[PDB]
Formats: sequence, C-alpha cells, structure tokens
Amino acid sequence: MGPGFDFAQAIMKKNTVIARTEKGEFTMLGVYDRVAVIPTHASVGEIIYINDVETRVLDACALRDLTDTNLEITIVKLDRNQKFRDIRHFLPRCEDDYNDAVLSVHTSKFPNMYIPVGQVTNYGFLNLGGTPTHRILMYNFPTRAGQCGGVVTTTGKVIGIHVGGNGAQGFAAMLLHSYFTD
Ligand SMILES: CC1(C)OC(=O)c2cc(Br)c(O)cc2O1
Repeated sequence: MGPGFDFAQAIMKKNTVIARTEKGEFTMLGVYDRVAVIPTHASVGEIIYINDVETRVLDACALRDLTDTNLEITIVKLDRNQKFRDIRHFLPRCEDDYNDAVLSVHTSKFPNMYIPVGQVTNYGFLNLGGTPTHRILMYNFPTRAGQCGGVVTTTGKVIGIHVGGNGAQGFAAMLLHSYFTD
C-alpha cells in the first residue's frame, strides 16, 4: 500500500522459503549464498523441508551472546542448488529502536501476509517460553501462532525475525550484520 510494504514485498518475493521441521512450518529468511535463519525453537535437524523439497542441513548454529544467553536465532546452511540474493547490506550494525515496521509471513496457513506493526522498541531481556533471551525487539500487535520466522523490516532495513508474543505484544530476535561476516 506504501513504501514500507514495497520494501517488505521485495524481501519476501526473493529472500524467503517455506521451512518445515518436526515442530512446524516457518517463514525462513535467506541472507546470502545458501545461508538462512529460523527461530531456534524450530529445532532444525540433519534434514529440513524447503518449499516441500527434502534438503540436507550442511551446518546449523543456535546463536548465544557472550553472556552465554539465548538469542533465539539459528543460522542454517542448506544443501540447495541455488543461492539467495545477498541482502547483508540491509542488516543493521547495532542494537536500535525503529519507527513504522512491517512483519511479513509466507506459509501454507498465511500466504502473502503483511502486518504494519508500528513502533519497534529495543526491549532487551525477555523470558521467552521460560528461556532467558537477549536482543529482543517488541511491537504492540497481537501476533498469533503461525507467524514465527516472519521478517521484520523498515524501509531499507531487515531488522529481525518474529519469535513470540503474549497476546497483546509481539517479539522479534534482532538480526545484526556481524552474525553473517565470512
Ligand atoms: C496467546 C499466544 C501466546 O498464543 C500463541 O500461541 C502465540 C504465538 C505467537 Br508466534 C505469538 O506471536 C503470540 C501468541 O499468543
């Protein structure tokens, strides 16, 4: 409908796949080469389904900060025959607050879904499902089961992936450029 939705659509149309694990179907953001991200609660194994194709997992790393605190981001390298468009230059370098964000989801349950969530707070610490978690972003939208892995964008920046909610607020794990240096 406007330039926020334009940037979100550009990311969804080229840089997402549908990931299926034993714990469900997730929006999965591809970042560069065969490297993608997914919430750590997806419990990625040795094999994952990518757009309903059986795919070997070459590497999976559940990220923690240097306090050894959960970040809820797993970086996955996929044995796929095709590379993602490199979007690392759209990742923030530092922790920050944002205005006017969009949460975008693409699954069998929620195809082509875009939500204007408004202001995003650098919330920091969250007890997420009983697990102490750092680098959480918060938005005041009643997000629901099925939106985990959804991409959080502003115009020109990919800032997080949706990892939970409490019925009134939604919570995303930050994406930082430093997670994807090589
Ligand atoms: C009520 C409650 C906790 O129920 C869910 O199952 C749920 C899942 C996601 Br994902 C979310 O953003 C928010 C949610 O709200």
